[PDB]
Amino acid sequence: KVILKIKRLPHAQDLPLPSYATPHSSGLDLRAAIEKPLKIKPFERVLIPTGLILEIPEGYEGQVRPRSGLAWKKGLTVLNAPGTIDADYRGEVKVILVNLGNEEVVIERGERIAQLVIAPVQRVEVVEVEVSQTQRGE
Amino acid sequence: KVILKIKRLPHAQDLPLPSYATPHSSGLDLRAAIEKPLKIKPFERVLIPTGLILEIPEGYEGQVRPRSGLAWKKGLTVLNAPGTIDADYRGEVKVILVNLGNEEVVIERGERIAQLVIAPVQRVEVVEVEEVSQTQRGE
Amino acid sequence: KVILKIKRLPHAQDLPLPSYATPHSSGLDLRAAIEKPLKIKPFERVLIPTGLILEIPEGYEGQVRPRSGLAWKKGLTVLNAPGTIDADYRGEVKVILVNLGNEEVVIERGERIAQLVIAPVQRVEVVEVEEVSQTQRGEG
Ligand SMILES: O=c1ccn([C@H]2C[C@H](O)[C@@H](COP(=O)(O)O)O2)c(=O)[nH]1
Ligand SMILES: O=c1ccn([C@H]2C[C@H](O)[C@@H](COP(=O)(O)O)O2)c(=O)[nH]1
Ligand SMILES: O=c1ccn([C@H]2C[C@H](O)[C@@H](COP(=O)(O)O)O2)c(=O)[nH]1
Ligand SMILES: [Mg+2]
Ligand SMILES: [Mg+2]
Repeated sequence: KVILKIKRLPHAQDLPLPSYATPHSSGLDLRAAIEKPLKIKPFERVLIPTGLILEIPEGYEGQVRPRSGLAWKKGLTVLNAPGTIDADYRGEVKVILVNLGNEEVVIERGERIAQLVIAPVQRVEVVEVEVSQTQRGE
Repeated sequence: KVILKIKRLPHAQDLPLPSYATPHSSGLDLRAAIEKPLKIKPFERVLIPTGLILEIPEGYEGQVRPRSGLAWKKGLTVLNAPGTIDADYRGEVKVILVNLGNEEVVIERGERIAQLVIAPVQRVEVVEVEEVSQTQRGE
Repeated sequence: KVILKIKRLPHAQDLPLPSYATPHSSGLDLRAAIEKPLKIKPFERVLIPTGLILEIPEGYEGQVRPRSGLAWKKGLTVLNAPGTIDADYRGEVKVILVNLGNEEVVIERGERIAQLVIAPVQRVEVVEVEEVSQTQRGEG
């Protein structure tokens, strides 16, 4: 099985480890490692720190995906979804939440704001050609 | 060879089954299983039912992705894209469309509003460490 | 061995070929093969040509993913992210940008606007059933 090393920064010690809700969940939940609650006005973005520093193994990546509950109930989503967490990233993972609703939103301390999904990547060799004909065409 | 079991709810029994458009398309067509045409004002979001209950096989997941056509022509996109459909999900798959254009948009009966891509997802074993490896890109 | 084949058009012959910024980078750089800068009005979308024509291997696909820096510093993103590039696509790949910030953005010619990630896609056979297996998650 693939192992995922996670190191909890000072502002993520009291919060629980990212875990799977169900034995067939696709991703681990990400929490807002914030001090005081955060107020997100409509139509602007906010950089929320998670307090996690991960070692994603070779051949795999991390994807910061939105939470379906926060998206429908409050109009909140991850701006750059799917956030590409490269396997060689050693800094603090951060989530860019943006409010596409027309009404104020508040994110509390330790609230699940996104989900990190670990998936295999295919690194391709790039060659320039001068392509095959298909039925889909252009 | 992998199979996908789909149960069509009564409001999706008349609509056609999800099918790959081309012999090498990546996703299935997701249709709005609604009776009346839906109007989405600018900056509005709607939860549209598909009438579909999926049996995504173990080791694979479902991703609700936006349509390139509706995105450019009208500004419609999936709010939680890529919408994660877990393998053990037995509920009715729903789609959250948001109108990020400047005009009102109408979603008609059984209209292609998203695409569902089946892709392999990797279950990992979470392990907490006190130090990570120093690496090229750094922070 | 996996191989991605790219045919470049005249308006994208001077840009560097899409490559990985780091040996462990997930996605290739996608650049705007345009002429003049782009007047990105807030809350407006645009269709940018890259000048690339790809031949993705069967069972694989390409994904247009937003850049993190452009999303935080200027509020730009790919509207249809992730942009599904089908394996049988033989046309020019285009990127749909959109401004979600409160300032106008200027897009330079050849500037990195998104990343292209190659990932394996699984073809599946749609067999309609009258019952799905019971799980612990249940009907969510
Ligand atoms: O939502 C996100 C997306 C990317 N990241 C990380 C993952 C990568 O190491 C960098 C991307 O830096 P770049 O200059 O865009 O290649 O940011 C993040 O922390 N949160
Ligand atoms: O756009 C979406 C995203 C998720 N779902 C389904 C698939 C997931 O297993 C359930 C539960 O979502 P959750 O991430 O646990 O809030 O919702 C959906 O029907 N449509
Ligand atoms: O962001 C994107 C998404 C799709 N495309 C292209 C490549 C895909 O094979 C086609 C899909 O177009 P469609 O008419 O939705 O099937 O569009 C693109 O150039 N940029
Ligand atoms: Mg098109
Ligand atoms: Mg950065």
